[PDB]
Amino acid sequence: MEHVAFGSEDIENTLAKMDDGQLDGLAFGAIQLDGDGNILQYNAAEGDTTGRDPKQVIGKNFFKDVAPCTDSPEFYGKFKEGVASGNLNTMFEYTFDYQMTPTKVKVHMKKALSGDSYWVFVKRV
Ligand SMILES: *C(=O)/C=C/c1ccc(O)cc1
Repeated sequence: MEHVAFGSEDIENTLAKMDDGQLDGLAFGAIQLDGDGNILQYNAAEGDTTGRDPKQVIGKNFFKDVAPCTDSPEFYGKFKEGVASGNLNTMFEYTFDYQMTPTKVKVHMKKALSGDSYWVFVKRV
């Protein structure tokens, strides 16, 4: 396991340019999205939490097809506000319930250092 904590102040630096295998070593779920919500990276911890196959979701749109329960002001709305300003950094609890047992989580979305890239981190509560 990579020694990185959820919510760490410099998480975007420690995860900067991490390959898919390194991301698979985290204690929490980690998704990377482009500014439209298309999935660029998706780690093993997230797949174990949600049931999605980390290999199959790459290239799908998170808000339109994988996670319609997040297509709301409280998730997607906050995401796109932070994309537009270039300073996305919000941590909030949420329930994931599309074609799955409703699963309550803490979400941390934060701008990544790479261009047109935004992290969504997820742990259970
Ligand atoms: C609501 O539809 C949430 C779905 C979901 C959240 C997070 C994932 O990694 C996959 C699906």
